[PDB]
Amino acid sequence: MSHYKSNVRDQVFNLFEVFGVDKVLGADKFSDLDADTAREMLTEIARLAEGPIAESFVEGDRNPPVFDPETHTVTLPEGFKKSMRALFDGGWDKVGLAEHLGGIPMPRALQWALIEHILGANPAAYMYAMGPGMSEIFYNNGTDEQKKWATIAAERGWGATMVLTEPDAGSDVGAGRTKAVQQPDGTWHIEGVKRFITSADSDDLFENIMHLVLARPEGAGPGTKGLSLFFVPKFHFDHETGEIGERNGVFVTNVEHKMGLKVSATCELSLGQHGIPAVGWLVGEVHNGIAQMFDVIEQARMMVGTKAIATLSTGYLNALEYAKERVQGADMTQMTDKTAPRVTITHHPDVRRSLMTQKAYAEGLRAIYLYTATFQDAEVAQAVHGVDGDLAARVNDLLLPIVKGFGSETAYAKLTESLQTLGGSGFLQDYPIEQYIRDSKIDSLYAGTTAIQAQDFFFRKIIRDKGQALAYVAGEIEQFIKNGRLKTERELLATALADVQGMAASLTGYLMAAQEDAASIYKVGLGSVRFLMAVGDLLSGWLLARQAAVAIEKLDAGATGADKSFYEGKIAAASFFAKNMLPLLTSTRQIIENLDNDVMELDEAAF
Amino acid sequence: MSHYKSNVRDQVFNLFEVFGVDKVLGADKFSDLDADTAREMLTEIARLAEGPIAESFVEGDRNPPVFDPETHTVTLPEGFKKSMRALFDGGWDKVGLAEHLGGIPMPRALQWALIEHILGANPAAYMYAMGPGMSEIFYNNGTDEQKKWATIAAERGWGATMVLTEPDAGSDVGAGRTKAVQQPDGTWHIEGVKRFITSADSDDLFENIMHLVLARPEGAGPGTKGLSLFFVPKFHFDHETGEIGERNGVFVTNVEHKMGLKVSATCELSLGQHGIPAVGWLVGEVHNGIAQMFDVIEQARMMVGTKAIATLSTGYLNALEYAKERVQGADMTQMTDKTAPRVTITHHPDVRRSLMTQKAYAEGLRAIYLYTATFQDAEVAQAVHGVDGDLAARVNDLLLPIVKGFGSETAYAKLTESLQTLGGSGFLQDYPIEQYIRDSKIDSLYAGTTAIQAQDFFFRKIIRDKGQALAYVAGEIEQFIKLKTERELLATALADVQGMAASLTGYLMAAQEDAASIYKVGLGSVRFLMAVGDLLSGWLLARQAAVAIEKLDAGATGADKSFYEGKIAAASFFAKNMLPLLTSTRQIIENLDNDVMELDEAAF
Ligand SMILES: Cc1cc2nc3c(=O)[nH]c(=O)nc-3n(C[C@H](O)[C@H](O)[C@H](O)COP(=O)(O)OP(=O)(O)OC[C@H]3O[C@@H](n4cnc5c(N)ncnc54)[C@H](O)[C@@H]3O)c2cc1C
Ligand SMILES: Cc1cc2nc3c(=O)[nH]c(=O)nc-3n(C[C@H](O)[C@H](O)[C@H](O)COP(=O)(O)OP(=O)(O)OC[C@H]3O[C@@H](n4cnc5c(N)ncnc54)[C@H](O)[C@@H]3O)c2cc1C
Repeated sequence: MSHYKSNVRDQVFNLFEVFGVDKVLGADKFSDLDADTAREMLTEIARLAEGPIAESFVEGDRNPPVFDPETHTVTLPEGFKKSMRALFDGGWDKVGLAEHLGGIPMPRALQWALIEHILGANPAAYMYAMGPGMSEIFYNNGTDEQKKWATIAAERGWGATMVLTEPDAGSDVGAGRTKAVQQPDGTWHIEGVKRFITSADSDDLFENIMHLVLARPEGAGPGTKGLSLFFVPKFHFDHETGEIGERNGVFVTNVEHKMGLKVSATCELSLGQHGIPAVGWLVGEVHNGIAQMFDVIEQARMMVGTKAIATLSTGYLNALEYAKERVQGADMTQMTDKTAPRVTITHHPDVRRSLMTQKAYAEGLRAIYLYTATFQDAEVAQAVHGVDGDLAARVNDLLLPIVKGFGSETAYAKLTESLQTLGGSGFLQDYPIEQYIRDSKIDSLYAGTTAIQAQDFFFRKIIRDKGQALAYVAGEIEQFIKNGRLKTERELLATALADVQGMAASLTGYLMAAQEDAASIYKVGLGSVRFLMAVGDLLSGWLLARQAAVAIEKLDAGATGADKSFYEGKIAAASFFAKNMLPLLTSTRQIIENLDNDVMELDEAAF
Repeated sequence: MSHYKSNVRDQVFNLFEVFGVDKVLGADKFSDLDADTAREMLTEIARLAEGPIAESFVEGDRNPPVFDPETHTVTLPEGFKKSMRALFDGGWDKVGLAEHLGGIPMPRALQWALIEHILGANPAAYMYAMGPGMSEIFYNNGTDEQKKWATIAAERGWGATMVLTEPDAGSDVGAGRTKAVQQPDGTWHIEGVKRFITSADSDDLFENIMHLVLARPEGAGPGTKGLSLFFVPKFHFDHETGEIGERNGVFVTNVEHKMGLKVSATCELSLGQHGIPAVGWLVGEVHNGIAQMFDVIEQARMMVGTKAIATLSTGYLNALEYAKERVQGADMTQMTDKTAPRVTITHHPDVRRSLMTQKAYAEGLRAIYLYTATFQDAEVAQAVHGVDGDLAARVNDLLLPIVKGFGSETAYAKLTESLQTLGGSGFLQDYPIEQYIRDSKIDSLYAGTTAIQAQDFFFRKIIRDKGQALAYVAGEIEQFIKLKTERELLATALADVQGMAASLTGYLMAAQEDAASIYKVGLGSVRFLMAVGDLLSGWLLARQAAVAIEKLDAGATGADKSFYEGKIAAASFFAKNMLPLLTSTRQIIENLDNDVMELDEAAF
């Protein structure tokens, strides 16, 4: 079914009219890619997403993969594999890949806009297709000889996995017990059982799979510092030609039954447990595991956040299309009259409230991840923001937990409004929104839970950063607030910005107080997620207000037709968000300012 | 054990230590039911729920019902039918049923506490068991001759359905096109196609099904007031002996594929479309359909709210059990130390925040539906609250959309915390939370959407009521206010809710001169309903904490003491972390404008 509804219009609005990413197209790194070609690419992949890729969305959930425990392999439904081949045949598993690996150079902001369509149409299909992007990470961290293997893996389209989690080491990656035994010739034998590994087998989609495995070398120290990263291929291969050889000793031994995202095989992975060594090669031939793996984690966190946002967007557009056609009830101005005309439900206030809530968050979230991506290239950050490379890296690092944590939590919550808009029909599998909800629930968990996002945000991206990136962003919001038709929105933003600054000061204060009373640190934990969500709301309202300022300029200049309607919606979204979402941060600030440890002192038996 | 984790302790605490429902036990209608027996009943049905009822919770979802087009019937999984037999064999489908239909007289507050356990363990099992209760409603509204059939239906345990919805008439009940044609012999032939009918077929669970069908007699008016209610049995039967006769012309034509609650067969139901007439009997031989039907609707709305609350409770207790045993991470006071000992995750602040949020809403919601139920018996309301019958009915009517709307929305939202507590494992079908979420999503839709609940609440239960029930409840909150910090926070919340009510009232009355003003009522209606729910939750938790303080001062020990300590902590947490948000919501409601209504549809 054609469940997927795309929004290239909003993407191009952000990329060119708001952020001006076209400034760098046709110049330096992107010398061979112009704005017209970028638009055509977005339109092409959106068309592919709405057609062949979206067409197996239902099939993958209703006819999910089947595991053969004796072969340690998974069979995927044929319709989904056809969608994968459509993706490969169009070169879309090589989006933004380095030119020397066969890719088309482009800014990250354009790359994630392209990927959004796959994540909206069939997110597991993009996940299976992340191999080449992970081969590039292996390339960047590898020896000269390992770079040769990475080039083969990328050219041949091998799949890949990130292998961290164990039954007793999920959020606490440093507790992992999977071990690496050094061999005389410099290779390693990996031994352990890992859990919840995405794409650990993928039927016959690929020639090979590159497992990137965190493991502790024998006798290494404890914690994350003692971990190393290893290249562990499913098949041994000829390192010069790429010709596939003997099966390596790394076998899927279970596939989980999940709430959603069912077509993505989520696997228990056994290394060196079946009498065959799991041979691994030390990435870069250095012991720097968690640093190397965080290149992979950051990409995964960006993908998950963008996935949540893509899913909410098509959720909203499905609900909108339904509301426009569903006739139910009289206009509320006519409710007493038992003979009044029945109207389409977009006429009802609560439906317009729901739809505008969906719209504002979906479009605010789209702006967030594209804004985040403009700091992922130094050249783009310099051209559009005027910030140097170091600050740009700090700002991207600050925004990733917002994209991931705030994005995942918001999308799942607002999809509830999408389903509600359909009434009783929303509970039916006939419509895609119940699957959107199930497929999206994992986004608050995979690649680090929301709580982990919030702790990374505060401790690493603000405190350890000495507030530099946060002060930059705050300065940009302040400058927008300074400098008629958006006065009330700017006043509401000024209050929200002050609220967030108050929150940051309070949590910082609790951290300082921990010098004297260690228990005071618990208050940082108690408030960390609410703080992360508040910054997300602040950024959403700010970027929506920036969009409204651009929309006002285009309307003043004489926009007509569909363009005019688009711009009018941007003004309404920014105003609605500022008046209905931002004021809550004031109460949240007061709640955070009054946190106490009563709930930490309570006996566990009292719960 | 099973997926289902019950909480009789909290139920008894509410029923006896907080509301004092035991005052009426052993007296008048409840002469034969004492406190000890009520508690034993709760314990016994909780065991039934945790045992045979919960046993098929997974099976019903993984092996869902099948529609057979060769016979126009639905087949149910054997394990679930075994659970249903355990329910009937125990005499539980006659809980709160009138004594003359074979029931055990009891306060409604006890009845719903008992039903909570079935709704938490396998809610579709209660829905299939709603037959006798709907037969009683037929009895009460029926003629003397019909009362005899209703007695047969109840005694034989026939299934029953509520038949309102059509493809173009869901929320708008009055737009239905199903028609009724009177026959020479005084019966009626019903013709129409109805949608989203729960329990429309039930395999071989019952010997008959009573369909209660809204239909428009030919020549009748256009609105809901033009509707009449008809008794339409699946099988004809002997009106004196109950012997089952020929098939009546009412057939299921499909079974919907749903996100959850899969073992409850939700079907399109066609009347008089398969070659033979769907014979119906005018209920009470009077044309008063929507009024008769809302007896059934009120019961359904109480059921849905209690279902949502029951599901959140077992979701919370599953998450708590998991958190107590899951070891992950060092204590936050030892973040820096990578050599530090690993702890169970109840040690982590965000987990305790999550668990206390689940606890406070689950227990606050249980208090709300039990509180609501104390107004559903005149003698209980008199005994425990000192309120006459008329005010009690108005207060119950005021609270029903909160139980349903606030309960359904809150339960689904907070189950998100329950699943989150499990980490990645929460996403697995190996644990029950993911099914709880899917089964719960329907609660905001079935028996009136949240928006319909909010409109009923404001327009019918407050405005048309001239604010009397609301004034009563506000007066009880103000009396408790007059636990110092909690009472101060409750005073702010009460004032916030009163400000909200005044603002929405202004928008409604201003619609006389400016029609579009009414839209601001719709814009704020749901947020107002949820705010009142938060206020009631905070107030009732504070009342529980006040009782808990008294019991602790009197020397409570051991598990009792732990329980009482938890109530104090939940009341304080709720007042400090949930109630203040109502202040921002009031100011938002006070500044509602119609920009979103004036926007071109094309701009969305
Ligand atoms: C599984 C299931 C079980 C059910 N069981 C029963 C049952 O046994 N019998 C039965 O008769 N019904 C049953 N229902 C139907 C249910 O009771 C509701 O009447 C119906 O589901 C809601 O109407 P709809 O589905 O057509 O949605 P719609 O009426 O089309 O509502 C669509 C959207 O519009 C909104 N909307 C509609 N009118 C207004 C308005 N005036 N103001 C504001 N917003 C408005 C709604 O809130 C919703 O967001 C069931 C539903 C399902 C899915
Ligand atoms: C479908 C799926 C796909 C996945 N894909 C991948 C993948 O490809 N590769 C991979 O390596 N991993 C993967 N994971 C694993 C995933 O990253 C972990 O499940 C997740 O990060 C948390 O680990 P856990 O499940 O053990 O939860 P736990 O770590 O046990 O967490 C349980 C709860 O405790 C909380 N908690 C734990 N520690 C703390 C703390 N210090 N402070 C506060 N709260 C805390 C959490 O927030 C959560 O609420 C996947 C998971 C799933 C379910």
